[PDB]
Amino acid sequence: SGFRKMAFPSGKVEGCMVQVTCGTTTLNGLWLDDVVYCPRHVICTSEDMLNPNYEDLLIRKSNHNFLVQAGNVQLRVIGHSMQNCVLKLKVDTANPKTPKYKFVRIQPGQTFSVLACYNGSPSGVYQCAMRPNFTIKGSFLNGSCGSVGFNIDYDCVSFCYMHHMELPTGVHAGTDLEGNFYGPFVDRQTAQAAGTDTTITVNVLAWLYAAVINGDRWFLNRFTTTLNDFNLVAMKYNYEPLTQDHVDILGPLSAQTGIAVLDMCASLKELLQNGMNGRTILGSALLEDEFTPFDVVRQCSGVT
Amino acid sequence: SGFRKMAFPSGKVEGCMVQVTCGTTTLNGLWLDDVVYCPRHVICTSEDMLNPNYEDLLIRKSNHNFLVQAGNVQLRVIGHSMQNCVLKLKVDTANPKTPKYKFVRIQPGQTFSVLACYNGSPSGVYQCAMRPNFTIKGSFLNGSCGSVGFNIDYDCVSFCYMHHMELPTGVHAGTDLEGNFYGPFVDRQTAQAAGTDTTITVNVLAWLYAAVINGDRWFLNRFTTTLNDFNLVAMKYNYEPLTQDHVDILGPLSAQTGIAVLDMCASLKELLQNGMNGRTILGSALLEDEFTPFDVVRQCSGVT
Ligand SMILES: CC(=O)Nc1cnccc1C
Ligand SMILES: CC(=O)Nc1cnccc1C
Repeated sequence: SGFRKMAFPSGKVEGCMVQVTCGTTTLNGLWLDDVVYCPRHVICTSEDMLNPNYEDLLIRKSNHNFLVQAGNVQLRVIGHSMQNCVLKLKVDTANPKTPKYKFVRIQPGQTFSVLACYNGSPSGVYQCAMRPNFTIKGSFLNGSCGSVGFNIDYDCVSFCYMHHMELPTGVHAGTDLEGNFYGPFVDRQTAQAAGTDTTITVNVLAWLYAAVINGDRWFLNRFTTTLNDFNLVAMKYNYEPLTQDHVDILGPLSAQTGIAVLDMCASLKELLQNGMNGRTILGSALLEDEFTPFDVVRQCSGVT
Repeated sequence: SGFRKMAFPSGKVEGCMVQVTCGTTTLNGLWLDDVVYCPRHVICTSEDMLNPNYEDLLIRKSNHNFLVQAGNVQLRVIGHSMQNCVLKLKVDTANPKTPKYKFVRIQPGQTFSVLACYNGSPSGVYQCAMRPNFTIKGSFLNGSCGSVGFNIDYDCVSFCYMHHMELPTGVHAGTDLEGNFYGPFVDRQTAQAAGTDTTITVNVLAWLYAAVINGDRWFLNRFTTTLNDFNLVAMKYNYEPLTQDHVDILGPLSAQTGIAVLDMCASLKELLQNGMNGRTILGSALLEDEFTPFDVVRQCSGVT
């Protein structure tokens, strides 16, 4: 019992983290096989970042201008290409610690572990979600770019995020490992305002199921609702619409707890309309939306 | 920018996790050099746990009754002793992945990363604190016992916690790596009620400093207070007393932000008396007390 914001174990990903230096810019790279992945803005001065032409900036760079370091050993760079907003540096040595991995582009509402790195050295690991506005609310200083977001399925690391940008609002934008930004964000020091950070309704429900499973039941009410009726209230509260798909996804938690998804929705409805009145749920004063249904099942069942 | 509940990278500790089986009981062990540490209740049936005599239970156990597995390779057990509430199984092979490590007994209010394991396999990593009632609010199922709590100082893992007990209230008790329980808890399925879970006042202040540093300033007020005056209010709100030591510990955050500790206290005072009024601080509706001043400095500065 007890329910905690839980990152995947970082070990497998620690073994992939290198330091990438181009001129005076140092950030983090992901070393998988004989490729090192890093943000392409490693080639930018902070001045460049105002209006960078990455193809043009790149012409002035050779393999030997990319200094790649794993621990205190330098990797030889034998090739470089730009894929979207990432650089792929071909090194002459396949990472001996390469885990089984995939590159996956996650949907808004999907959670993942971030291994925050500085100079290719891990500082910590936290759990995030891809927000519906395709931002993430990370913890990232200067030098944290190239820090990656991942899921582990038993022994296979699915890389879903590379850290690129702080927005003027101190939220975060980055890419999948093909270099494509989540959302409409760009690797440029320009006006970039996030849209509405809506609450991930299915995640809140998953977490209400987690709460019931761990003995926090005070918010279970006598009401049910409909998808359409619940959704009117969701809209009003900047909650994502709930789909039949979300309901199906919650089925196993519905099954285990014997609370119909729509009854739980009616509980969530009342929590929205009526607030917490100073009570907590799993030690939170707000409705947590950074546990997926899969996160809840995993943590409630003890998958490894 | 952005501030996140951040565990240390788990890699170094993943490399230490083994499966300990005694008869029908399987839980987690910590393999450091040629010793495997696990809770002594590995030798108990759930029936034993009602009133176990561990010395007597132990007499009926030999080295070969302790089945230790690292990945899918069995370790040969060549000795066993009981130290307080842990077993130390001497194995014939020193863990090749033994990191630099210490055993440290932490104080209430100290935070640490937990690597939750099942059958010696890591499932996740979260950040906890030793509560003032010497419980922790973990996430632990059956088979999670022997999961450890740690800090990393650069490359040296300080092991501070081994998981032992769920209390009937679904909070957690365990030992340091010398087998001594935090608090008055015992490895017995008996009535064990925790005392007052008071808020770690210095940790809340550290986190209010973190918030100011990350642009959440709305709660900064025009008031100051005294230790004695603040403490009257702390008492009333089940907050730990604030000591001059706590003030000194917060000095560097005081320095960096230019907010005197006592002014921040006067801010905290008002937050207690007046609540959040539906506002959040670093995306929390309650005052977070599981970041230490050292946690805040680390995460705000980017130590690795
Ligand atoms: C270009 C950029 O945004 N770099 C960055 C990323 N994350 C956190 C802080 C910073 C300065
Ligand atoms: C003896 C004991 O308390 N075992 C345990 C520990 N942590 C979580 C769940 C359980 C059943």
